[PDB]
Amino acid sequence: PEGLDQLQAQTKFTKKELQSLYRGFKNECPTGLVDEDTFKLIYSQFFPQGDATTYAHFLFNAFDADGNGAIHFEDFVVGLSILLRGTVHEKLKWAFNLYDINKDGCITKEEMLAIMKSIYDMMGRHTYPILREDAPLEHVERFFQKMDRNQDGVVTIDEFLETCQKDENIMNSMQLFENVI
Ligand SMILES: [Ca+2]
Ligand SMILES: [Ca+2]
Repeated sequence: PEGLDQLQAQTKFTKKELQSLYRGFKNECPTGLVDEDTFKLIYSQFFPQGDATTYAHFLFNAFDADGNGAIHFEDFVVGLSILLRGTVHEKLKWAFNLYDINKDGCITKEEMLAIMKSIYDMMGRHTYPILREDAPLEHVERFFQKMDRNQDGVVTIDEFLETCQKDENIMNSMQLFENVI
């Protein structure tokens, strides 16, 4: 059908790259539509060992567009644009949205604690001797003390930006750590 050329018109890509991203979605999910459950199967294939189950759910929230639980290849191609054609700013927004799934739109050292636990349970790598054992607290503590501050108590995209912007190497490290995920 003309569902192809049409999608291309919306997205900002060439009929070539468009037909490419489409095939990938058809090769990784020759079913038609995608669902939360599937999203898990995807991250599972690229990361079988470990958990990734909790973080997988959070990932879904990142995608989608004010819709229900059923997604498609479109919203997926668009995201690709955010990652492909997107500077650190757009990324900061995408990463910030991930660190949040509950109501409201603010962050807190609490929600951050649960996030660290998820990544901690996912860390299935630990070969070779290692001294440091575990301490997901000191980290979330320095991050909140460095960013969180205003009376609002909770960190918002603003407070977040104010930090990641006037940052020196803090949020920069976060990106390096997120690069793996
Ligand atoms: Ca929140
Ligand atoms: Ca705050």
